[PDB]
Amino acid sequence: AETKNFTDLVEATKWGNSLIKSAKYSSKDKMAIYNYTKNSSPINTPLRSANGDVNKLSENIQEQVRQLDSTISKSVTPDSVYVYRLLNLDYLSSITGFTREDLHMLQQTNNGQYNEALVSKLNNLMNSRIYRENGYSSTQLVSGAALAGRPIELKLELPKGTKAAYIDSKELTAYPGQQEVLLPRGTEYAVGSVKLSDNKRKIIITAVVFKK
Repeated sequence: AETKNFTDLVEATKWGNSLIKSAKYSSKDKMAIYNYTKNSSPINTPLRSANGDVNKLSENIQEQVRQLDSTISKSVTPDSVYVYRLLNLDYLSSITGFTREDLHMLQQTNNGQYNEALVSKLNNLMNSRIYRENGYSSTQLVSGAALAGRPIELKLELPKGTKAAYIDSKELTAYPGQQEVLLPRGTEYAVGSVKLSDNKRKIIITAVVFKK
């Protein structure tokens, strides 16, 4: 079936609400998602340190991880869909072969426009590679909704039927209006390409997420 891609806030909300409807969230579900949106670091950092091994976490964080895992599992995407994640350049600081000086030169833009050869290097260094996030992954259906512009847009194709929570409702997120979709911890994506935007003022990394 077709992949969905949203630019209209009203249509993204309509689509997203269909996931919320299907999940039948409990009061605990709501609390877990809201608290995550407020303050993700007490969960994110340990999960990364533990390389995803919940049995290494503190008791309070283990309970929170079992909870958020369960909450997200309550809905799956009803269509294949793209979601977006706007990132600062330090996202690239762990890309093998992309050196600190590459990064330094990258951020030395020409009036906001990025160096095409360096973006070409990035494509050469990231294409066909799988990257994994051991924490949860925060993404949005509408790129830049309620957010300031950033140098990098991670454009992620989610398979139909993969676990995903749409959380842009006022009792679920401390940051309404972002059209946020929350993905399971341990999300993996395989990068297809790294290209410059319209503008050359944005770097777009297009990737495909493995179904979970």
